Amino acid sequence: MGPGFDFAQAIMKKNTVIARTEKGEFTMLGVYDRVAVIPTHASVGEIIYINDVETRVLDACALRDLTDTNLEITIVKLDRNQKFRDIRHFLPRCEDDYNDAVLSVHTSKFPNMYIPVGQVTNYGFLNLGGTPTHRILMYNFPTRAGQCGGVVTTTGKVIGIHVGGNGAQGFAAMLLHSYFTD
Ligand SMILES: O=C(c1cn[nH]c1)N1CCCC1
Repeated sequence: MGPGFDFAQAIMKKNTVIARTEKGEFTMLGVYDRVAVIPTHASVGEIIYINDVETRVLDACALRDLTDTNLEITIVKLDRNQKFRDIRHFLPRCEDDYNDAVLSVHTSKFPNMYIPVGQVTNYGFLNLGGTPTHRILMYNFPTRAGQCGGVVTTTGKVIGIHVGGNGAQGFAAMLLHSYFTD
């Protein structure tokens, strides 16, 4: 509808796949080469389905901060025959608050879904499903089951992936440039 949705659409059309684990179907953001991200609660194993194709997980990693606190981001390297467009230059370098964000989802259940969630707070600490979690972004939209892994963007920035909600608010794990240095 506007330049927010334009940038979100550009990310969804080239940098997302549908990831299936034993814990369900997730939006999965591809970042560069064969490297993607997913919520740690997806419980990635040795094998994952990518757009309904059986794919070996060459490597995977559940990120924690230097206080050894959950970040709820898993970085996955896929045994896939094709690279993602490199979008690392759209990742923020520091923790921040944002205005006018869009949460975008693409699954079997929720194809081509875009939600204007408005103002994003650097919330910090959240007890997420009973797990102490750091670097949480908060937005005042009543998000629901099926949106986890959803991509949170502003015009020109990919800032996080959706990892939970409480019925009134939605929560995203930050994406930082420093997670994907090579
Ligand atoms: O930490 C990383 C990573 C992030 N950006 N590049 C590589 N990985 C661990 C699982 C496979 C990739």
